Amino acid sequence: GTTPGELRELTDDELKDKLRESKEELFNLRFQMATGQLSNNRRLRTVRQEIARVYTVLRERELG
RNA sequence: AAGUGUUUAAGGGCGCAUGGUGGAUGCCUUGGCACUGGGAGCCGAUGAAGGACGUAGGAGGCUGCGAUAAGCCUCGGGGAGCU
Ligand SMILES: [Mg+2]
Ligand SMILES: [Mg+2]
Repeated sequence: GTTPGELRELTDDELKDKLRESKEELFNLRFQMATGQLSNNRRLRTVRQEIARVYTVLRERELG
């Protein structure tokens, strides 16, 4: 999705906004998929990327 | 008139040529056995060994993986092929 350095240089408020929005997008796209009106898959994996990145960066900033 | 006599195979046996079933024989090795020289001699409450269940675009199974589910990041090695 974005560069890990992109959201490293991006702020905590923007990153929480992004985590909100991207959880929403995971939700929405994953279950449009589950509705089975689609053809591809990698969207779930990309949102996996973004969730893991946000979670890791939040731990990092919260720990030090 | 007389006495003399092969002349057939329902089947069978023997050989010969053909085949049929059964898979030994010969040839092969990703498999095993036994060693040598090295490495490592533990794994676990930061939740182990081993399992249930799930995980794919596709129904099951094996392999990996774990609702973040044939996987995710960051760093380094390779490439025009991969899912
Ligand atoms: Mg399995
Ligand atoms: Mg490298």
